[PDB]
Amino acid sequence: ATYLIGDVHGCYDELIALLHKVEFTPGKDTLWLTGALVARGPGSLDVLRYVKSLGDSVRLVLGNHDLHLLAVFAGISRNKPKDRLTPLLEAPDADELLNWLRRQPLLQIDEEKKLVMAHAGITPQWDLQTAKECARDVEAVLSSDSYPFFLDAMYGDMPNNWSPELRGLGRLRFITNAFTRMRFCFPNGQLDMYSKESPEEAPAPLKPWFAIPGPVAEEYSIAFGHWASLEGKGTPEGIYALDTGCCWGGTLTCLRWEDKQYFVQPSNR
Ligand SMILES: [Mn+2]
Repeated sequence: ATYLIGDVHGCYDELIALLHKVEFTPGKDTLWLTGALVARGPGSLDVLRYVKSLGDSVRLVLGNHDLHLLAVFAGISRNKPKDRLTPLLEAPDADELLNWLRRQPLLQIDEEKKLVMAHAGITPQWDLQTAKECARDVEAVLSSDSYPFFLDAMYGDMPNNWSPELRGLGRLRFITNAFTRMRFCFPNGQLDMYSKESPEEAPAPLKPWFAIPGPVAEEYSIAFGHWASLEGKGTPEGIYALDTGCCWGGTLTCLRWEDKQYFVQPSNR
């Protein structure tokens, strides 16, 4: 069986309870995770240890909070108390865990399921080939010895319009924003980096990225997390918003792909 779970945010207890609910069995089952494994919840260390231990039985994409953790680990950004990352950062195996984390993909594709996963979704300005190339480019910088330099470069809100002519810092910043921070688009597909509200409570003319027809969403199902205020509702057919706010007191959601059956674990906070 194939299980997809939204943002875990250090909610180790809930993640394990949900996986026991569906009797998740590595070697028979595969787990997809939308990213943002760490921060805010209490058990980022346990979560990272477990997800890494799953090996090929898990397909992860990196989210914004995962990249922020890597920035903190590398001395690029300051640790925020509210993220509750200190046990993980102080762990004797922190090097092993984070060197594994930074090597994980930004994008997962299963052609037989016609299923695409990324943390924030797929911008309507990307076709599939472009999404693949951009994921590969950023993954190449994250997997390199020089990854702290990219992490430092990644911060910024412009450019917010994709073009194949984008080069350098702006290209990497846009790619990172599209994969890990995207929510709302302008009608022409341009990213808005500021509004984080639910679609109905958003100011015009902003629309959800998935409300603009894109070449990928026309051919593939897309699963994503990130957008907690969405509450996993309000999406079109073929779009799966899995982040239901576990660390914020909501729920952890798990979708079984074969029958599109949902399983929910209440938050413990
Ligand atoms: Mn999140």
